[PDB]
Parts: sequence; C-alpha cells; structure tokens
Amino acid sequence: ITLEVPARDRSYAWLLSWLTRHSTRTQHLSVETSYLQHESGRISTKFEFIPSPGNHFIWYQGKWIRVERNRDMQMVDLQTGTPWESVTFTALGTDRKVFFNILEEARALALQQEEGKTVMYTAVGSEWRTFGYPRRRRPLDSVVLQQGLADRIVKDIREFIDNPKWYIDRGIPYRRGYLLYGPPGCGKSSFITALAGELEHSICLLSLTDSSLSDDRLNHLLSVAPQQSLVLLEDVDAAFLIKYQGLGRLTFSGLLNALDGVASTEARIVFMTTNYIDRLDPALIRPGRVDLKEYVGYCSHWQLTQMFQRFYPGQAPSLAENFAEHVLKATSEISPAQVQGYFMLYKNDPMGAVHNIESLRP
Amino acid sequence: ITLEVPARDRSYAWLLSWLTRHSTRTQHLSVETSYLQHESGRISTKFEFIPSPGNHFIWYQGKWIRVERNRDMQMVDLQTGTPWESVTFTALGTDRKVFFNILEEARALALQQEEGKTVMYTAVGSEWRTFGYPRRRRPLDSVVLQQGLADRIVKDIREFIDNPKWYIDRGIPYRRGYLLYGPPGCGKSSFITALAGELEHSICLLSLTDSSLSDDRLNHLLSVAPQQSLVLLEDVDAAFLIKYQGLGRLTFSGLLNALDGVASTEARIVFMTTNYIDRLDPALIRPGRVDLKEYVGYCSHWQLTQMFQRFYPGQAPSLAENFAEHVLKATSEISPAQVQGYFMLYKNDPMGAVHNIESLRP
Ligand SMILES: Nc1ncnc2c1ncn2[C@@H]1O[C@H](COP(=O)(O)OP(=O)(O)OP(O)(O)=S)[C@@H](O)[C@H]1O
Ligand SMILES: Nc1ncnc2c1ncn2[C@@H]1O[C@H](COP(=O)(O)OP(=O)(O)OP(O)(O)=S)[C@@H](O)[C@H]1O
Ligand SMILES: [Mg+2]
Ligand SMILES: [Mg+2]
Repeated sequence: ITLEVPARDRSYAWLLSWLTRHSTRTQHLSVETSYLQHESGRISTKFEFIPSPGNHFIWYQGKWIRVERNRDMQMVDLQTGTPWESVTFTALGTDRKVFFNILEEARALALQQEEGKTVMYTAVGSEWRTFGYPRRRRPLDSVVLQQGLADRIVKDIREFIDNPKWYIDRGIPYRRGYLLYGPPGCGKSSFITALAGELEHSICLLSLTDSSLSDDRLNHLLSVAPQQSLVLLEDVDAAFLIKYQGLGRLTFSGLLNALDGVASTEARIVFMTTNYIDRLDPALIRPGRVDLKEYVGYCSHWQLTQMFQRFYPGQAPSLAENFAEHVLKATSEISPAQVQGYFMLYKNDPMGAVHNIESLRP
Repeated sequence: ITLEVPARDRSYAWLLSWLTRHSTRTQHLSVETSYLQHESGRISTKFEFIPSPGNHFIWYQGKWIRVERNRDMQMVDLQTGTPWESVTFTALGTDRKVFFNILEEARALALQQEEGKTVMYTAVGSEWRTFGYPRRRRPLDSVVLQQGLADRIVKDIREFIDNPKWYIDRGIPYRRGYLLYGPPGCGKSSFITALAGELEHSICLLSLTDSSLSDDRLNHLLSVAPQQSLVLLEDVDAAFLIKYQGLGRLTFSGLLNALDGVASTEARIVFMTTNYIDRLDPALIRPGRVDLKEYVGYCSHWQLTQMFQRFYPGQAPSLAENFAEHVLKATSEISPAQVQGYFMLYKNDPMGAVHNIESLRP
C-alpha cells in the first residue's frame, strides 16, 4: 500500500506546513512558540500546533490517509544534531499519483505563503534551512546611490536572468558574480536587500569564517542552493591575508575552485561585499568569478538632495538644494548614514534641519 | 536459496538505480528531492522514489524475487557516517546465474544513463562517489588555445589510450601525467573539462589540502579510481612550500610515492594545474610523473581573431582582424577572460564591440 518517508532533507518544511494547514482535526499536537512581525513593528508571540509522535489521520480528497511521526530518537551525529525526525504518509491504495499530487500542493502553498516578503536562508551543516521568519521588503526607491548605479546593476542582472539560451549556444557557464566595495556606511548591504526584494529573489547567507566549513562542504553547499536565490559573502577579505585566518578547515584554492572551477553549478548569482579592495587577491576578483565591480562611496550633491526629498516629502526643491549645498560646504566627506542620523534627530522639522547644519563639522 | 548483500561499496548506486527503474509497483517508497538541469538552464526540483526498509517485491523474468533494505542503524563510524545502509536480494532458487545477470543489467543501465554528459566524482572517505548530477559537455571548439596546443595534447592522450601493448612488451608502467601552467584566466580548467568531454571520459576531483587525507588513504584512493576517468589535482603548489601547509596528515614523500612509486596502479591519467611553476619541487614535475608540461598563456593575434569569430558568427573576417589588431595595440597582455567579459557587455552588437576597444587600456 502507498507509503512515503520524507527522510528529513530539503522537503520536511513544506510537508510540515501542509500538515498544519489542511488538517484542523489533528491530535497529538505540539507547541511551537515564535515571534510574529505584525504591521507597525509591534511584534507578538505566536503559537503553531505541529505534529508529535503517534498516529495522526487526515481526510483529504479521495481516500482516508494515515500520517505519522516516527521519532525513535537515536541521534549520535551532526547530520541533524537533534532527533532524526522522520515522517510517514500512508494509505490503502496502490495508485501513487495522488501522493505526488498532495506533495506538489504542499510545495505550491509553501511558495505562496511568502507573497510580498523576503526569505533568508542559512547554512545548517551542509544544507540550507529557513532562518527566522519572512522579513519586510525594503523598497528600492529608499536606497539612494550615485547617479546611475542602481539602474545599471539592476539592468545587468535582469539581462542575465532573461537570456539563458545565449549562454548555452556558446558553451559559457551560466554563472555571474558581483562585487560591491567602498567605505563604511555607504549602502552595500541595504542595496543588496533592496535588489533581492525587487527581483522576487531570496537570500542565502554564507559565513566563510565558520568552524564547520571544509572545502568539500562548501563545494556541496553552493551546488544545492535554492532556486531563484542570491548567495552572499559578507567581508570576504577578512578570511584570507593566500592563508586562512579563521576557525575552520577552509583553504584559498578550495574557495576559488568552488566559485568557478570544474564542478561548479549553473544558474547561480553570488554577491560579495568588502570595505578594503587592496587586500583581495587578483585571482578572486578577475573576470569569470566577478564580472562587475562597483564603488559605493561617499555622498555627493545629488545624493543629499534626493535623501532630503525622501525624508521630508512635501517641500520645495529650493530647500533641499540649500541643505545639500550647506552640508557639502561644511564637511568634505560625509556618508549617507551620518545624514540619516542627523535627520533622525529632527523628525518632521525641515527648517530645523536646514538651520542646524553646523553640528556636522567634526 | 539465492541471497545477495551489496554491503554498500562501489555498487550500491547501480542497484538502487535499477530498483527504481524496473519495479514501478513498489511500496515502502521514499522521497529524494534534488535539482534537475533542463535544457536552457531553467533548473527545477525533482523527486525520485527510492526504497525504505521493510519488504519489497519485484517480478523480473523467471521467478518472483524479494528485495529488501535492512537498515538497523548502528553507525558509530566514519566508514559511512550515516546508517550502514545494507540491501538484500533473495529468491527461491539455487541457480545463481540469474542474479549475476540482473546485476550486470543494472551496470549496463547505469553506464547508459550518462550518454551525452560528463560525470564528476568526489572523495567520500576513501571511496569515490557521484557528486551532484551529470553536467553538460562543454564543446571543445569553444575553448580557443594557442595555435596547435589542443591538437597536440588530444593526440598524445589518444595515442596513449590506443597503444597499451607497447607499454607492456617493454616493462614500462602504464601511467601518464600532464601539467598545465600559466597566469590566471587563460584556459586551464575549461580545457580540462572540454578534453574530458571529448574522450568520453569522466573526472575525479581530489583536494590535497583536506582534513581526512593521510598518505595511505591517498594511496588507496588513486588505486580504486573509476575506469575511464581522469584524475585532477587543482593547485598542487598550495599544498607544499618539502613541508605541508594544509589541514591533514599528508606528507611530500607520500604524494610522490602515490603518484609514481612501487605500489602505483595501471591505466591512470592524472592532470595537475598550477599558476606558479617555480614553487614546485623538481622531484614532482620530472618525467615519469609528469610527461608533458604546457603553458597556457596570455592572448595573441590568432586567439583574439578566433574568439571574435566564435562570439559573433556571420561576420566578414576583416572585422575580426580589425578587432584583434586594435586590442593587441591597446594593451600589452590581455587574458581571454577579460575579452569574454568585454563581449558579454556588447551582446549581438559587433560594431559596438569594434568601436569601444579603448575601454580596455587600464
Ligand atoms: N544610499 C543610501 N541611502 C539611504 N541610506 C543609506 C545609504 N547608504 C547607506 N545608508 C544607510 O546605511 C545604513 C547601513 O547601510 P550598510 O549598507 O549596512 O552600510 P555598510 O556598508 O554595511 O557598513 P558596514 O561596513 O557594514 S558597518 C542604513 O541605516 C542605511 O539607511
Ligand atoms: N582560450 C579560451 N577560450 C575561451 N574562454 C577562455 C579561454 N581561456 C580562458 N577562458 C575563460 O576563462 C574562464 C575560466 O577559465 P579557467 O580555466 O577557470 O581560468 P583559470 O586558469 O582556472 O583561472 P584561475 O586561476 O582558476 S582564477 C571561462 O569563463 C572561460 O570562458
Ligand atoms: Mg554591511
Ligand atoms: Mg581553474
């Protein structure tokens, strides 16, 4: 008779979600307490009732079905670092089309739960797991970069995603990589978040300086990356000097051969972020691994004008021009974050913002 | 009565494949979720239904057969680092020819699944395992090397494979090795992939700087390498200085005696790749271990001409000559990867490619 055993690998989440959502008559429940991010930032705790071992029964269209958890917890391993957490579906039939159907429905509901939000994955051992809960999509119009830099990057990445046949009919690998660099507090990580929210993509964070990251495990992680997901390497310069400086068993050649080597996977987009670009070996930022280097730097006239128009909507452009001129006359280099803080002091008080410029001259 | 116990060693894969393919009436299934690389790069997730413990039955020609998995998971070891994963075939006969027949059929189907693709193996402990899924065979006409370098290597390796009797009638060992060296971004790994795809061979990656690689384990791995497979050592210079610099318990003499020693195996082809050749000890690149050193270097006139003809098919040769002349006049040394990126900017716009050459002068 029909029987299915998920095995707890890159599928467990979706089936748990469906189990909770559809049944509504189940017993042997549990308590999963977590945070929920309501509108207006006022978080509140929330309970999800999820299975616990013993026999659970569900009536979905057609025949009765018996689902179950078989957690005979012998877990001497890091493969889960928790009980093995099997699951079981079964039913008194021998036409296994309906089981395939229910699982695909679970996939559909899972991918539909995140409609206007941004998932963040993370590395658990050598697999990708959800991390926390869906975040709020930071709009892309609220990250003011230099004149004609966000449009360039967005256009290039869109062109990359909507021309896969041009890469195959010439034998090139279907990969790409980007590198944002510049001083501290200038718009790298925020732009990455906004870009991920504009392309309906997700994010997958990867911390090289981590105690459980061998070259083989890294080569396996980037190959099993979720579909339609940006991978991200934050501060890749702090990992190497052509010599490792972190806790772990990762080398330089392993990284260089995992990004672009002989057994690298297709349809992958990697971002890197660094503050200092002189400490990066030229064998890691050459074309093939990193096809677009961009410098997100200190503010200029246009940036300050646009930031002023963002914070105080409903003012004449003359006031914004006055602000930009005064600030850029006062101090030579000023990052957008300092300007953000300065506006954070004067909420809904544009005149006071234009009057108290002299507090920025360090 | 007839009974067989695979023992989970260099055979498990093929029997699992046959179990899935032929039965179609099995129960106690499972869920193996993975990626599938359709045409046009648009990957999609995919499910394979594979066995799970309990009794499975199959009707293959002749007599009924009872197959089974006996996973009584006690796994305190790295020999599998997972449950022991036995398998069992059995049948009410005493003529053990048919079992041999079914296993050979499984081997046939397994070797036939990969028809126009390239397998990549990897090192799991001290055995070779499949890694991911079959890749797409990069054509050899899309890797433009110097004038008469790919033909030379391909001809030498073909002559090696099609004259095994000349090596035995003179007592020489039936081994060979190659070494590609040169600057970064000049065509080493890509050429290795193309060459493996042209000879219907496979690839077996080996990372020396790995935490679980003793000299004995290495001597055992290269002896149990799959049939018709290139072995590959990427960045062999970063492992030694005549002193180890990696995580592991590997030495120099162990490597030198594993490649060519007293207990080295026959019918083996090894590739090495390095950027710096001066840091290699002359006792590792002398003849016997490495019989052909080649320098894949910066571009020249002919390379640029051929690359232009590859990217923009259907243009007059005059335009390609103009491009090559202008680029080689602009900058002294330019690698093929920079040229690839420059063409990646101007898609299907040859005139713009010939006009915007000056953007390469650094
Ligand atoms: N162009 C910009 N427009 C709006 N806010 C910006 C801009 N650039 C930076 N910021 C502000 O910078 C803050 C954080 O930006 P980040 O991208 O994290 O800076 P950063 O480069 O990561 O600095 P480090 O090195 O990580 S401490 C946020 O509060 C943003 O509001
Ligand atoms: N002769 C060539 N023809 C076409 N593409 C080439 C050629 N040489 C290099 N490339 C490009 O180089 C890229 C990677 O080639 P690789 O062989 O990996 O370079 P590499 O020598 O491995 O550099 P490192 O040291 O590993 S960063 C691919 O995108 C190729 O298109
Ligand atoms: Mg940051
Ligand atoms: Mg390489």
